[PDB]
Amino acid sequence: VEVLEVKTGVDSITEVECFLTPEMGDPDEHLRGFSKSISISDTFESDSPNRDMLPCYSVARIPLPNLILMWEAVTLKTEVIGVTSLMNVHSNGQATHDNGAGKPVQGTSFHFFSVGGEALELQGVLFNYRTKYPDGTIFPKNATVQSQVMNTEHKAYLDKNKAYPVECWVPDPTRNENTRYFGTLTGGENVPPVLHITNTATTVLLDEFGVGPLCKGDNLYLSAVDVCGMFTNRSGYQQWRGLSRYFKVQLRKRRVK
Amino acid sequence: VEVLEVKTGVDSITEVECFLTPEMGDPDEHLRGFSKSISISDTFESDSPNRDMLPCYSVARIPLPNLILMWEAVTLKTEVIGVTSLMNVHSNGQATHDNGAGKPVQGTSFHFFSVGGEALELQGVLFNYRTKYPDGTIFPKNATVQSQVMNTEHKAYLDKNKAYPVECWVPDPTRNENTRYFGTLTGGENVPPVLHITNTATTVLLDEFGVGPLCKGDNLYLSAVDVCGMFTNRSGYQQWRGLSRYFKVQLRKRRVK
Amino acid sequence: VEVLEVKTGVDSITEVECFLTPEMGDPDEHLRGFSKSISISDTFESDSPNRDMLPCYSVARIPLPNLNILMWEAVTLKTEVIGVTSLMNVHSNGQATHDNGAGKPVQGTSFHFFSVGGEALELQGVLFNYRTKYPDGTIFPKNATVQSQVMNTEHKAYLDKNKAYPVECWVPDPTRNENTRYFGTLTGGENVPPVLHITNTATTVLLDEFGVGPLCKGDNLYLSAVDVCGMFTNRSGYQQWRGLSRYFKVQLRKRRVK
Amino acid sequence: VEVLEVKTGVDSITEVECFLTPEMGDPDEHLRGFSKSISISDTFESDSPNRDMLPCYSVARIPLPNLILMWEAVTLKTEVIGVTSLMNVHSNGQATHDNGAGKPVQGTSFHFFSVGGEALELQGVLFNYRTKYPDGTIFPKNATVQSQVMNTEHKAYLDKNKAYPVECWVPDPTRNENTRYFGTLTGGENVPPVLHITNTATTVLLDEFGVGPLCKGDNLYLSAVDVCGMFTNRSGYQQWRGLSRYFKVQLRKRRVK
Amino acid sequence: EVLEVKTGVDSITEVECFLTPEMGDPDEHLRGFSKSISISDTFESDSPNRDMLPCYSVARIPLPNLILMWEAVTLKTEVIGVTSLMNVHSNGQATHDNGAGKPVQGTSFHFFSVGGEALELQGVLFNYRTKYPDGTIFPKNATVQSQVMNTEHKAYLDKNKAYPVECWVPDPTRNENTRYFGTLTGGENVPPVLHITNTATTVLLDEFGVGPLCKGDNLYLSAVDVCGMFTNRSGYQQWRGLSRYFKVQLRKRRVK
Repeated sequence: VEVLEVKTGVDSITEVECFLTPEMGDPDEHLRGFSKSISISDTFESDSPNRDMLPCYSVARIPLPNLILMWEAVTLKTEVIGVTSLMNVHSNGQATHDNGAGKPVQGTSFHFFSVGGEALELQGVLFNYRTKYPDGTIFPKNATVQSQVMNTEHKAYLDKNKAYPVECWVPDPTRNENTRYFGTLTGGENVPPVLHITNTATTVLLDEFGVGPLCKGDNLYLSAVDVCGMFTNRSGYQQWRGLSRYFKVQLRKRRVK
Repeated sequence: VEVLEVKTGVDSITEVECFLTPEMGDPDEHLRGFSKSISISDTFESDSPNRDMLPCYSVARIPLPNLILMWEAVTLKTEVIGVTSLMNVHSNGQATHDNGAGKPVQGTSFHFFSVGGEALELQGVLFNYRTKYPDGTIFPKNATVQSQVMNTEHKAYLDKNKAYPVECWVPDPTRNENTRYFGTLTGGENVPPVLHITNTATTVLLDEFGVGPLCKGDNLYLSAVDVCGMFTNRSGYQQWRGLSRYFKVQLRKRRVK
Repeated sequence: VEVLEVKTGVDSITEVECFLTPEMGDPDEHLRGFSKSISISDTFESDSPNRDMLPCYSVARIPLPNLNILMWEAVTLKTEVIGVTSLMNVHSNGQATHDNGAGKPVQGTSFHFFSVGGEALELQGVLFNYRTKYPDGTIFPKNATVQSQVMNTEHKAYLDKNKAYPVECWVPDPTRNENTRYFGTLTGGENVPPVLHITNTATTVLLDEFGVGPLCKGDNLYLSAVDVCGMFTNRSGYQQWRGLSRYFKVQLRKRRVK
Repeated sequence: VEVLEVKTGVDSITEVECFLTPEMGDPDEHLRGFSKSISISDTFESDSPNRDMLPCYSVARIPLPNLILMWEAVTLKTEVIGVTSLMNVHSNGQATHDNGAGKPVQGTSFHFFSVGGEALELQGVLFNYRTKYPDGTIFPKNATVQSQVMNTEHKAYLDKNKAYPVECWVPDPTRNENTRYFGTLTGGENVPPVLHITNTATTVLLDEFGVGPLCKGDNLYLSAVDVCGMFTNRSGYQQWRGLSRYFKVQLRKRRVK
Repeated sequence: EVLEVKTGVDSITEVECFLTPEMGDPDEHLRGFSKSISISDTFESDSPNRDMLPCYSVARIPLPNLILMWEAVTLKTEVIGVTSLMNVHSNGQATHDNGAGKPVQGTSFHFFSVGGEALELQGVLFNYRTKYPDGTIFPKNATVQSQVMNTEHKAYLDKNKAYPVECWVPDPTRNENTRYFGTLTGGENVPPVLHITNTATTVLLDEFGVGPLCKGDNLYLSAVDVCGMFTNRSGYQQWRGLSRYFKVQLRKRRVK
């Protein structure tokens, strides 16, 4: 694909605005946004996580106005929605000490977002290659011990919700030329969430050539993970807690040959 | 609104200077700036926080000189007032160890401020959709399990003091075009307050087009939350502690069509 | 004050260099730089801290060469905390971190603050607990009410005396201080580690958005500081604030005003 | 060699893309990416770590198109592969409290990468000069007590994979004129991993004279260490855990005398 | 008076070297470590042994014989041997049952200076009644005012293994001809955070474009790199230090 000039005129720009809800596992009708309580297998060999215990990547395919011209994604505004909810330290929590408030959501977090002109490309990496992934999830197949470091057989597209567990897939750095992705994993059982909100921050999506993601077949792909940490119940059982992510993307028409 | 030229001359500028007091709950006549001690529900179903246990958003609607021209907010200086009061570790606190000083205010904090030409627009997000919020508060209504992640029915305006609880409302990123907002949630029961003060820092409120918040009906809206963390008393009970926030806003007259 | 041109020539510039010592309470003849051990009241209403237990703001009023009305304008500042390495003494009546271990170093809540102005720093009182009874010899918010816990505009003062204004009840008043530049950081928490940077290569410019620095009324420069580094914990677990001196070097130039 | 002009035009640029797998010790057929559990010696004199307990530097030598012209390395994109695998807190782990999730990978980390026109040059520094290093590793020889601080006899080239223990060797700052290297050691038993991923960040490899690494013999040398921390099993045994590193390097032909 | 920079081939030189740490070296096997730290019963009985006190390191480097003076312009510097702190298998105290050894952690001081003369020091004491040992150079005639500021305590960093870190800091009222940088990170659980790269340069020129000017053709390099404490199996703790690399570029400058 050869990239030519940007179109101008009022008609030449468009915006997409939406939110992606988290997919933390939702273990019952009351627990949307939470995983099932986390349990620990006795050995690597016996690791067989329940589906509702595994957070998944979120994805949305957004149809754009029908258009050779392509929509080019230029800027992104994004934020995590509902950061203050984590101030509820009075709901079935475990007191930090005698008479204390509830232990807040804390521990390992993964905050990730991407904007692309096609589905996010994934590479599988397993903590433990013998983990048995549950029916209903899409996971690295034919895993070997090399899957614990790098097995190039594990290639996928983020093309379905509630399907791709966070713990076994990452953005494939060898691909994704037509996507911009950003993530941070903060590990450790006591790490505190640090969540910033503002409507004043824009990320520019253009590459070093001044070209943003180009939307193949007039579709924009948005992906997210916002595992904020773990909620600890009074019993001490812990569940992942996630929040939704807002996206606002500006796009312009670009001619290509 | 189509935006035209800025008015110049001596008459063309004005200043708003004020402070917003925190609304932490004020459980008795000696505890302005604190919440009621936090207690924890037995279950998710039975979460029923009392009003004096819930910090709320602060808001001031400031009338501007009567003026088609509109006042445009251009710059902000802001500061948390009384940061050193958190050095009082000698006042019914809980000794950190035998013979030690009192445990200082620490734990989950939310520091938030916004400047707008109209009320801050809020989206509701609930940690637990089954929480019964108390009489005298304004809270997400007709909550469903989906309210734990994103229920678009929960839209409100920050239009009343000591009413909108921090934990169930955030700025609505889908709206707020005429407001600039900034916030940080730092979670974890042991996080240290880190509070900077200076009279040398200015925030510019202009958007990417060089336009600040435009004050409809000649009112400026200022909003804040400064939950600094929790105070732990001698018996281990914990209360939110908040502080006031200073605002100084420079405004100029702007013609609109 | 209408601010006119800057004077030039050899005679037109001057320097102020000094250190301000901390005022932590100094409970005896051997404990300069420390507070008395901290004790805790059993109720808010019985919080009666002793004077030697309360860190205070430090202030220095520095006479400048005597001076159409010309005023000395403060333009740049170099500053740093003096004696940072002293906190490496972990062998001196400290509480061992664990069996056979070294002494716990100074740590916990810090307040690091400095200001340069052409008049006394202006203060606003805010109280953690309005019923705290501050001791004789300190200058404290008077006629305190429960509103003093968040904002009571009656509590206005000038930082105009050393060893007198307790840190915990006063802050720079953001509604005033047009003729001062101030900078402070509170880091709270009992386990917080001191992070103290030193260098002779860092300068802070004191000019405001209009290119004007503090103008020294009556040819006096006002320097203020607090450097509570944390608490020292002794063998028995008693804790005392520990403070350090602060170095100031300020460059000034002559400025005509109308 | 005098460095002359860059060649421009059709085949004057080339690109190298690969991943380096971690060499953490791999104590059995199921544990690629992990070390053997760490044992502690009784005294300094008796320190004798087994080969499979010692992470090693990784290196790859990449042949470039055959070319006086030399390939010049100009830019690097790099990232750690499989960051999300650290969210597996459900297998063979040690609960962080009664009924809690498993303790995530945490503690001492070393993240390091280099790009050069020849092998990374190493200087040996030993924590304990009396450590008996195992057969099959390449370590500072003829160690003396000075080796604990600086013994200039300890020079090596990172010229073999799975051979040079991380704890024995650092990049030699007195050499490496023709390499760019970057590393961070984060110590402490409880430090949280903080791992950022993005395809939008580039490192420029040019020195202050605008010259990048020049590839002798048309070979590019890539080196890495990514010890992310330690995994703790149910019984408290701890093992280093490493992850692969992606490299994409852009190169240009440079004329030299 | 500082005049113009000399140019041409012969007008630049570079200095490269390492400074070894001076942590106390309590025996023939423990270079880079202090003696185990012990704690006095009271302030008035504080009497640290020599081998328990880390000291400032200093090197005076002779430059090519040259009024011209060598001017130090840039610096590249890093801590050498950062990865050695990954030895958690050597007589350490297990973090928990069956765990690895606790790594080096706790209070650190990382400091370096480049000057055209000895670094000037000001003394400040944690406890003025500390009895400092024979073989160290320490603030003399100490009073309670030495705990905050006693201008009597002035010295030059003119000897290795002599000036204890805890007694002395760079004197900010002097050092016109030196550039110095240091960070104290306190607290007993503080994790070392150590960066290495050959791509970072510090410019030594002041606001007037003038770097340290080397009196008598000597360059002065000083360092402290106390990385933290190593805890042994029995809980005893010792300071651990590491060497520091310096690369300095100098140019000939005419002075009056």
